[PDB]
Amino acid sequence: ATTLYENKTGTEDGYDYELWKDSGNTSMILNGGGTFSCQWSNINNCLFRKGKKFGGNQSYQQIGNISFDYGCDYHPNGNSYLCVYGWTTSPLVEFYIVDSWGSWRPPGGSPKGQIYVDGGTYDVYETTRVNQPSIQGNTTFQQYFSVRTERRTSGTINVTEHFKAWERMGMRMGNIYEAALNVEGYQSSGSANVYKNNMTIG
Repeated sequence: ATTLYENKTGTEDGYDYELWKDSGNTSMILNGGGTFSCQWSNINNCLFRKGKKFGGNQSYQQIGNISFDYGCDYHPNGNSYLCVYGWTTSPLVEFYIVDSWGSWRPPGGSPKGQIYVDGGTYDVYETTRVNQPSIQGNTTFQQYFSVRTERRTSGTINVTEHFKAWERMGMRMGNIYEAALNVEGYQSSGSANVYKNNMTIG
């Protein structure tokens, strides 16, 4: 219904959305609810997402179950990934549950372990980003990744279950800040239609 071509944040039907790129061509069609369609080309970095911020300072147990029931028509022509994306605070962690990717499988390096969630096996990774932009300014924070061992582009992502598995692997879970269904592109072109994105909370 509404198409965005330039960096913007906002809300639609209760969902926080963002289009961002540092340079290049981007189009994000806001299609209601959690749904959005995007196209990129000639970009360095871009992202497209719809999700929800939680507010306050509450743990995943306090919030209740967080899940995404999603479907994406996913056609990256180069580097890209399709994931649930979000942040915790106390401690500050940028987290990723990646179900598909383009030419490169993120994040690199070697996994801490593997977990089994929503019928799929996920490699688990932890990294540190030093003095990088974040939801709390330029600072140092951890990244948590679950990355599916084989690509898929529709199904349920039970975010809470990844949180619990990460905890069991020793990765500390603080208060949940936001979670969103997210398409990233890097030095590439592509399209991705998130035609279904039902976020459920509790």
